[PDB]
Amino acid sequence: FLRTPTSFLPEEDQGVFMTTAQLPSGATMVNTTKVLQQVTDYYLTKEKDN
Amino acid sequence: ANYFIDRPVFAWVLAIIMMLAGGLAIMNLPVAQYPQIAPPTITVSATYPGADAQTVEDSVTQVIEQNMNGLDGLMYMSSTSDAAGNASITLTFETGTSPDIAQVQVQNKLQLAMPSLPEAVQQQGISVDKSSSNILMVAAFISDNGSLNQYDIADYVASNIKDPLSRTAGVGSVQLFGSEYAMRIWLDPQKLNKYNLVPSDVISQIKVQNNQISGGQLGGMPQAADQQLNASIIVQTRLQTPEEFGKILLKVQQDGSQVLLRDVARVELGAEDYSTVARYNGKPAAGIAIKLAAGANALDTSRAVKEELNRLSAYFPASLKTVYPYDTTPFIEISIQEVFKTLVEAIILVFLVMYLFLQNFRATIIPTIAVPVVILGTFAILSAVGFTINTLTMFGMVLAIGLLVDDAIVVVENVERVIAEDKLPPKEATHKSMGQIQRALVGIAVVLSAVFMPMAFMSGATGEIYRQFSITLISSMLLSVFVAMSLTPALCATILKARFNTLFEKSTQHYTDSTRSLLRCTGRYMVVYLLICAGMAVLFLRTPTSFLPEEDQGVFMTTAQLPSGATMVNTTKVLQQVTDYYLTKEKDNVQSVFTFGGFGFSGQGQNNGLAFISLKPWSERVGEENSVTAIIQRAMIALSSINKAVVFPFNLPAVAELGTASGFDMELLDNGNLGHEKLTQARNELLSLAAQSPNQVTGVRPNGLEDTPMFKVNVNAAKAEAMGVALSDINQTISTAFGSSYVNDFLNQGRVKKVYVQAGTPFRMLPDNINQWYVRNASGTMAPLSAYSSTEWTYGSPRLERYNGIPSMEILGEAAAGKSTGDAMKFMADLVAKLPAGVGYSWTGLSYQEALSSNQAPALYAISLVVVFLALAALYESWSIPFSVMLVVPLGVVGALLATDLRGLSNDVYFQVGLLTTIGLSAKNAILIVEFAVEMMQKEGKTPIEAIIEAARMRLRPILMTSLAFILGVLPLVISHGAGSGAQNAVGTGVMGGMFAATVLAIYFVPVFFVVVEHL
Amino acid sequence: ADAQTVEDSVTQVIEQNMNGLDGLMYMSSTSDAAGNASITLTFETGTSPDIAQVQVQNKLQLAMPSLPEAVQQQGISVDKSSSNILMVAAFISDNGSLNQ
Amino acid sequence: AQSPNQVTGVRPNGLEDTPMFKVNVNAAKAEAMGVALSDINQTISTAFGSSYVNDFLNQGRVKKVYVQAGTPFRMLPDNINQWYVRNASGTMAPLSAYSSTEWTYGSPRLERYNGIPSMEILGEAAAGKSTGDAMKFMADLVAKLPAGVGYSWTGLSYQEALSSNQAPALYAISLVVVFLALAALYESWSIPFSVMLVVPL
Ligand SMILES: CCCCCCCCCCCCCCCCCCCC(=O)O[C@H](COC(=O)CCCCCCCCCCCCCC)COP(=O)(O)OCCN
Ligand SMILES: CCNc1cc2oc3c/c(=[NH+]\CC)c(C)cc-3c(-c3ccccc3C(=O)OCC)c2cc1C
Repeated sequence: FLRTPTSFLPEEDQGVFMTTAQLPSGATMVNTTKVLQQVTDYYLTKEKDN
Repeated sequence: ANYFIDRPVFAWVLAIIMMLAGGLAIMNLPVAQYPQIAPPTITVSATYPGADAQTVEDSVTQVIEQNMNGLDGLMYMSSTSDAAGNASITLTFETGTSPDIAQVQVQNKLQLAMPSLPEAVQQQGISVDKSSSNILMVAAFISDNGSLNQYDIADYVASNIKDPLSRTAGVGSVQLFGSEYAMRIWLDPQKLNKYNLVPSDVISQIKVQNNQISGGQLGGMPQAADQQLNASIIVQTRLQTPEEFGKILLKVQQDGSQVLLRDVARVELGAEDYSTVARYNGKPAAGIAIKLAAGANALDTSRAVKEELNRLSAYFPASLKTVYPYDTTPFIEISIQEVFKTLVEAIILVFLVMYLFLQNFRATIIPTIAVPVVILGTFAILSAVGFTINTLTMFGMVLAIGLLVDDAIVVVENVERVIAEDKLPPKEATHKSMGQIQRALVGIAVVLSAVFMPMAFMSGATGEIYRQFSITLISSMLLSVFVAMSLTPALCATILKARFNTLFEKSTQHYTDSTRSLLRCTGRYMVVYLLICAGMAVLFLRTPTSFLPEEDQGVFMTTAQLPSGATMVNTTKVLQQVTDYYLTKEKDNVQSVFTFGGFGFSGQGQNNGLAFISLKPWSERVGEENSVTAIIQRAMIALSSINKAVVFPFNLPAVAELGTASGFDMELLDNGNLGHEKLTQARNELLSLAAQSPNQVTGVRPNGLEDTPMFKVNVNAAKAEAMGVALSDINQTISTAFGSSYVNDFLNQGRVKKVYVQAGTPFRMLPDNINQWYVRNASGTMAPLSAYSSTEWTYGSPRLERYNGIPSMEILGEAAAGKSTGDAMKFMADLVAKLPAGVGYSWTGLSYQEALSSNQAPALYAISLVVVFLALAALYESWSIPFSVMLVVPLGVVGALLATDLRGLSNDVYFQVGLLTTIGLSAKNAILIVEFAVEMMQKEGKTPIEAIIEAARMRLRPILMTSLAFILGVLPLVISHGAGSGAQNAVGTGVMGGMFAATVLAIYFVPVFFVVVEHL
Repeated sequence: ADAQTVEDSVTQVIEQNMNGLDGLMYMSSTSDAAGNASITLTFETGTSPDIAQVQVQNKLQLAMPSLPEAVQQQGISVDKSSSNILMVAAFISDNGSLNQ
Repeated sequence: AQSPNQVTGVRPNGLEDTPMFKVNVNAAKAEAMGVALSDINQTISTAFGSSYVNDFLNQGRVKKVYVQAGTPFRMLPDNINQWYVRNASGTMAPLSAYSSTEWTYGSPRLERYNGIPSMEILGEAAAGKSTGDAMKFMADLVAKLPAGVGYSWTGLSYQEALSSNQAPALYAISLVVVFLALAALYESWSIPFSVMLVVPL
């Protein structure tokens, strides 16, 4: 009992997850839009089966 | 029931469950000095800087009052307008109204009516607050020698202490006594005239230059393509230091020189409100009152608050010391200590009584462990029901202790007697004894529940106190009955085994032979009963009625009132005299004096002053010559040589809700359409019409201020407009010069403070100063204000009052030596009817309750008597037998009344609850005797006389044991003369004088009453 | 307004007044460079959200006068709803006639 | 970051410091030449920020009206040189005359927790380790930080800590309750003692 690890509630597969893109300070929306487009392209191309 | 005898382990498990539940409840149960007794009230406060009383009443108070409708449960509302620019509306709601709901309703109404108020009032902000006055501590902060003035300490507290507090567990609110910092700009009329300037120009330049400008963003959206830069733009920020305010540019002259604010004014970090001088033992000070939370532990909260203040004391700048006037934690500790000591003493006395009468250690063992189980279970029941721990609940527990002692004693005594005779083993003897007294126990439980019920179902402030008492008593009695039917029989079946003696035997023989051969002439004793009942009338006619005895709280209050129009110099001198007296001729008793000059109880003004005097702990002041009452009695004589003042000391009420139970409060409404002068003429007809008959009313005085001279400036609009000077400019100049002008906010060390503009002191002191101010024409030429204005002296009220939207006067007075409150109220009514037609009266504060819940206690007690008779009839299976039991209660009440009159006490809530406890216990004894007689009549075929004689002879011993234990258990309450001795004396007197007479009369009167009722 | 300007004028001013609440567990607070103040008070489990909102809006009026006139005009939203998105519904154009 | 076997993906939930543009307006020179400081501030605020003016009707709905400079005129620090302020006599003067510009630094987001400055840090536990081990490791790491900084658990971590703290008291209370129930049900103190010896099994 002393050596077993503790937790609160197990993780689940809820069918949805999130991605955060944080650009260097002072960046404009052009670069943020390009980065988010890269994220969208990766998710829709390399993971189109899921 | 009876089957718990065969299962001792079940009874032990139930007892352990009760003990665990009681411990868990004690671990987490709110504690406080008193519960919520006062009805919920909501206070609405508005500030109009520089406004008069009439101006405030016209602009703010009436507008707020006209929108205070549609509030659920509102009882009444009273409004006050001061000459300092303060409007205060207090709305008192019905008991049981949720304070948060009422506060949000009042806030919504006021906040809808907000646009109708003047912009000066709106800028300050109108504050709506819940008022409970449940102060836990009042911590004051003082400067050692001279390092910090009052405003420095007040600002440091408000900015570095109030926020660390109010987040401590248990703290619900913190209120500050003092004013924080502000940027004071003192104008100079000569310098303003030199540069052709007016206060309006200064205010406008401060608004423009002490401003926050939102620059925007370089880049920002929408943005061009290939945009790679995005930053915030900073244009201007609010000023922070007095030097920055002094460098504000007002104008640039044709020469080219710059005119700055410092060139026309003095900029200084001053105070927002200068109208209060707070001193602690002659040193500048600032205080905070912590008002606790709901469901919080007063002891733990106090410990945490002291720990946090000690931790913050390392961050104090220099010579800043914390002192703690008015700490209520010691009283709550004392109450619990007294309860625990009483329980232990009762247990020891029970042990002595049983091993003086029964002479068996195993017999004495049972109650010693039975009583604490019921005590802990009562704590658990109190927690489950949703009650807290205060003085009233603990007092109810103290009485409950004797209530449980009775049940334990009778159960063990009956088991022991059935063991002693009939040669029965303990188990079957316990079975027989429990079979003899089960129905009696149930009937006693029902009778006591019906007796204690009426106190629960009361209305007003008294209802809550009586509810605490009755709930504690009922829970304790029901749990004691359950324990006596479940755990005590099992202990008797298990633990028990198969000079004074001769004296007690002879006493029993004498008593039983007298009772048997005392039926020769009973009617004489019957008329003796009549005489006794006559006593319970005559005594009841001579009881001085009170509500709650005043206790040695260790603090009291002295009010100093200068005559009229007196500046704060005279008030400060008078309060210095008061504190010097209290610290130089009462240094052995008096520890500290906290003086507030400029603030009183009849309104804020420069001729009012208050003083809070704190006393040394009871362990250091011993004797009657060092008591609170004697101290204030000597202070009354000493603080009367102070001329040009009405210095008057008195004591804090036991509960801040109410005091002066003989006194009364009334609002003399003007009604009709008569003005203030006619109303004050009617009030002057009063205070003389009532003074003409001292035999009923004594201290009829008004709770308000009287008319004072005022300065009137009449501005000639025609001349000003013809010369080219706008009337608005003149009005703004006068208002800003003599009253303050709040401009905007600035940042002091990251905190938002106000900025004020006003004239310097030597320019706003005398009427001639009005001649020093200039106003500018449309062409730019300055001309004196004396050219268009004339000055005059008028008279006007410095404080105006309204009641339910109608002007009032608030006449408060007192009753005679003995005349009752109802007669005083019914005299003041129809004394008002002699006033000029138009006026009327209303009762507020306490009298309102006494005019709304009057014919309730007799109805409740009649219902209780009917229920008790019905329960007795159901138990005895007869309609005449219960009379012999119901005709014994007056014997219980008479002795307590006699003892209370002999000691010289009053009729307090403690006396009433002790009277009820004694009545219930005597009724229990009579019930047991009559039940035994009824059993020996139903079986064994015996006449009523012999049955009642044998029942009395059998039950003499348990009655003696219970009476001795109860009388000796409350004896230390009589002899206690230290801290908190008022309630202790009341309960000791009532119980000791009631129980002895009750048992003495009952043991002899039950047989004759039974025989007489059976005959008829 | 900038982040510091908001944090001083609005955020701290509002935050000083949220003390006397019944079952408060903890309070977070945020000031943004877009001109946003986002005070967030988490109360104990079992507390009535209606009573908590009533108390919060009661104590917000004690700091409302100290707020600027550009923040008092926009209004102060006191929401008792959850802080986590339950469902997101998006709307698009089939051929592309409508812009964003 | 140098302990990937215990915590992975530790990141701050905030924004880093950014450069800021500061415009210093010469009130003395502005008043000497005639223009008002209030007009200068209003012009800058409207041009580079915005100015909500009024409400209007669009397709039967009330919407807002905004006034702002065009996109080309609020992009670069040099754009301030293109704006003019009217003198009290009607003559327009450039805004760059009575003004200077500089670059400073500032935080774009300020966070406070329980009334004091704070920074929110999110993280995850490494493979094999659980959330409790990650929380313990992060507490140990915070214990090695410069004096004056502390840490708190909020959100899911608060509930996790509360549960892990309060479990054993619940175990003991349940054991006592079941012992007492057995003793009451079977009138003997030997059956509960013989039965409670099997709980460890
Ligand atoms: C076998 C053993 C028994 C012997 C035989 C049976 C004899 C039983 C006789 C019946 C006695 C019943 C007495 C309890 C109910 C009446 C007392 C409270 C009534 C009352 O005034 O109502 C409210 C107060 O009650 C409250 O504050 C709510 C709770 C108060 C209930 C009193 C506590 C009972 C404790 C007994 C349980 C344990 C006994 C068995 C183990 C007031 O109205 P409000 O609430 O609006 O006032 C405003 C505050 N909110
Ligand atoms: C150190 C002595 N102990 C006390 C000192 C006090 O000083 C006070 C000074 C004040 N002005 C300073 C600018 C104001 C406005 C209220 C004060 C109260 C007070 C607060 C709430 C409700 C009623 C009162 C109250 O005055 O009644 C007396 C119990 C007060 C109360 C106590 C116990």
